[PDB]
Amino acid sequence: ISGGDAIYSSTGRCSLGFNVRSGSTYYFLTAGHCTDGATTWWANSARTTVLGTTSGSSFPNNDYGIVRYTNTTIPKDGTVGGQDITSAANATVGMAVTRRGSTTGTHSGSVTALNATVNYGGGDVVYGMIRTNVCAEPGDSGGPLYSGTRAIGLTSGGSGNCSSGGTTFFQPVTEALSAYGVSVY
Ligand SMILES: N[C@@H](Cc1ccc(O)cc1)C(=O)O
Ligand SMILES: [Cl-]
Ligand SMILES: [Cl-]
Ligand SMILES: [Cl-]
Ligand SMILES: [Cl-]
Repeated sequence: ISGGDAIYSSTGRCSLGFNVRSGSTYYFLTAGHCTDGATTWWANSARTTVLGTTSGSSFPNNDYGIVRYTNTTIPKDGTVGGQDITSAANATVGMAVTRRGSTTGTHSGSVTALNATVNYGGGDVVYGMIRTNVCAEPGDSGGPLYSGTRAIGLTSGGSGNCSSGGTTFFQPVTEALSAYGVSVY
């Protein structure tokens, strides 16, 4: 399993963001709105291949969370599909970026603003977000935003779709890495 692949909680489907670790303890990052209220995560819709257990969630304000792997045999590739990931970096305005998710696959675009605020309603306001003209659809949440070998963001939300076009906001991944003291590999 790698960044962008489907992940299933007790209630629905999101996307794996990045595989990360502290030492030989492996985890993955995803969206906080996906980890909120979740316990176990599975790799398949039939919920027979366990991945692991929710181990942190920050949503709203931020939108990141972390899952501790309990499945010792599944491959945990330090990649986003075929893209090798080696480090994390921060977005800049105008930067070419790529998202991968489990609903719509791989889509590219550009960063249009930094430090964006998104009000999802119901008190769920998030701050500090990377705004882009990349599209996304439900189920893509949590998936990676990257540029080359650099991990940049986690899919939070937005408007539109991949057929007609859209606007998507991403949580900076560096914040999540620092909050938990974990690293991409
Ligand atoms: N909110 C979706 C992600 C999303 C992104 C952009 C959109 O236009 C719509 C949905 C997730 O929880 O799975
Ligand atoms: Cl599904
Ligand atoms: Cl380490
Ligand atoms: Cl391993
Ligand atoms: Cl690179």
